[PDB]
Amino acid sequence: GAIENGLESGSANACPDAILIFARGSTEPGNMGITVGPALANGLESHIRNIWIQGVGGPYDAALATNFLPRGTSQANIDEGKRLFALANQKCPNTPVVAGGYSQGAALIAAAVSELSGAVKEQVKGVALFGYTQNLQNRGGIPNYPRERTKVFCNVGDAVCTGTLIITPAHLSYTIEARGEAARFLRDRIR
Repeated sequence: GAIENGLESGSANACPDAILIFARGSTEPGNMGITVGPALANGLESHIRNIWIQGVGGPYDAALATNFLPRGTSQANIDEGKRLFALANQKCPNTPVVAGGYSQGAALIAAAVSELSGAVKEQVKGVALFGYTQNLQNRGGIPNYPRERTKVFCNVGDAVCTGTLIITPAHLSYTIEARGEAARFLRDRIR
C-alpha cells in the first residue's frame, strides 16, 4: 500500500469515522512510502474499519534537497499539506482527522498543522511524528498546537532527532511503534 488517495477520491455523502493524512520520508516511493506509513495505516484500520487514508503527494516529491530549507521542507510541500486538511474540512467537517509523518514528512506535517486556523485545526485530533527532523528546533512539539494531541517518536539513536540530516535505519523501530503505540494513541484521540 504505497499509494492511498481515500480523501481525494471519497464522496462527501459517505463520510467515514476518521481520516488519516500521512507524509512519507525522503526518497520514499508513492505517497505513503514503504515503511512507517503503511504500518500506521494498517494499525489504525485494524481499530477503526471505516476510515479514509490519504498520503501527501502533488508537489511533495520527497527530495533529499528540500530538507535543507527553513522548517525542514519547501513551502510548496507545506501548502499541499494544508490543502489536504482543508479538503477534509470541506468534504467531512464533522469527521475527526488524525495525521502522521516520518522524517521529512514529519517536518511537513508539523509546519502544515502549525499554520491551520480555527475549525480546520480543531478537527485535527491527533498527530504522531516519527524521526522528527525539527525535534531540536521545535522542542519536541508542534508550534501553535496542543501538546496533549501530539506524540513524537524520536529514538535517541536516530541522528535526525538531534539535528543531523541523514537517512538512518531508525524506521526499523518506528514501524513497530506505528503499528502499536501510535495507532492506539490516534484511535484514542478519534474515540
